[PDB]
Amino acid sequence: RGSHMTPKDDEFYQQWQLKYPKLILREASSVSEELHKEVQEAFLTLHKHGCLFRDLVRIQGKDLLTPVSRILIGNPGCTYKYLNTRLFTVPWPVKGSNIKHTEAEIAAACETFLKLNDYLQIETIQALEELAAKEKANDEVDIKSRAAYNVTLLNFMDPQKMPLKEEPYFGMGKMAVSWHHDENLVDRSAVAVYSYSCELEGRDPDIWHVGFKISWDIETPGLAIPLHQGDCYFMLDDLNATHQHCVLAGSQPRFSSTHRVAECSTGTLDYILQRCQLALQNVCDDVDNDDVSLKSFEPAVLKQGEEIHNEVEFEWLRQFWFQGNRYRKCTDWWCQPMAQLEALWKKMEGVTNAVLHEVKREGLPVEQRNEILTAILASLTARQNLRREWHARCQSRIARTLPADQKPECRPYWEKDDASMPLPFDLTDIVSELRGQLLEA
Ligand SMILES: O=C(O)CNC(=O)c1nc(Nc2ccc([N+](=O)[O-])cc2)ccc1O
Ligand SMILES: [Zn+2]
Repeated sequence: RGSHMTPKDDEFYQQWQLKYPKLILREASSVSEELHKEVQEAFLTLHKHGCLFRDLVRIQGKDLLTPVSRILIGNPGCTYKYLNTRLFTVPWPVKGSNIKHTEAEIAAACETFLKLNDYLQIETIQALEELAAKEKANDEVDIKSRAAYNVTLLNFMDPQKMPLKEEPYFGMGKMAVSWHHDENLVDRSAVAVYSYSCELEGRDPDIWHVGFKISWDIETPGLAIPLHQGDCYFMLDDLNATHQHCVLAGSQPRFSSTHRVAECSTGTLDYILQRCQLALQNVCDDVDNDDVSLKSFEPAVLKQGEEIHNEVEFEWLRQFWFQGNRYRKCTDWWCQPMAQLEALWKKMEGVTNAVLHEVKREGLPVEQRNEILTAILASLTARQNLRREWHARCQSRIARTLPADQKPECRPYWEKDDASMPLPFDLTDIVSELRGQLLEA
């Protein structure tokens, strides 16, 4: 059968060198006590203020509430999509980007994890330099970029509060997180983790461990790495892609800060605002009224506009409001941006209404009319399916049982009897009519 290796095994060390060499462990001895206290106190400060939340993710089309409470901290305006859920950063005091902040204690913790982020980056760079030197024996711009952590994901779980899955392949026992890869990260980027634990043939069940295995491979024995207070481990160059990792629950609670280079080419506030302004170039912008007039009705421009319409609504507005008043407990940073994004979105609703108005114009030849329909039919259809999915998710039995502050909100939403909106929430009657437009031709 399957098996795993711990420092109690003679083969454990040689197995580490020959099969998991890009995995680096740094014990609490290598971390200053002054930094140790600051980070651990920051963990409990965020826990005391209730800044850690369990997420209502969707996996394989099934609504699941994660056993691990978590929070995202990182650069202002940055996001990390994980398990189809876009987490928004609680900002930390990056250089020349001073924040109005959150509550005073919460701001200290974010600065603290920024300080921890700086230290882990330095260790990662040295580790990557040593890794490259060893390979050379047997560019430097890449090493800095692959260690340039932009966000950290904090997690907390109390095993005593959760009724746990057994590890299925190597008998590693109870799991807090199943085998997986850390996704949505820059290619070959390193991951640094700070483990904060609290207080026989096989691994110790009471001690927290991180598991490791090769992808597609349960014949190679896995590694169970015990984690104590202040232990740090690093997933170097391509370990995260070639190997899977899991978390093995101990007996006591445990915090962890996992620092990542999030891939955010389409996941920043600056990126999405620029996308919104690209869509609104097709609108006469003298005044912000309800008489939306479009500069061009070219199918290519219309298709790009309605795609951006979906991106801001579903990847940003509905993602943000599905988590409810979660960040308001932590920071007010995203309040104005989400108001601005919602304002930009409402104008695009007028654009769509303008596009539908032009389609039904009397002096528009069927040649040009069908062209517009072919350009926007896919975009409007997805907007219909996704609105149904998000509306259903906000009313699922699991969702209705959440705490009031974390209750999902299907925002934006408006009843059919609402005249403040140019278009209704349900588009099926429009979609069916538009589909029949191409059928009659
Ligand atoms: O706590 C520790 O010691 C180690 N932390 C982890 O293992 C850990 N990784 C995660 N990564 C991840 C998973 C799925 C996806 N996705 O897009 O699907 C993206 C990223 C998520 C939660 C986690 O607890
Ligand atoms: Zn992970």
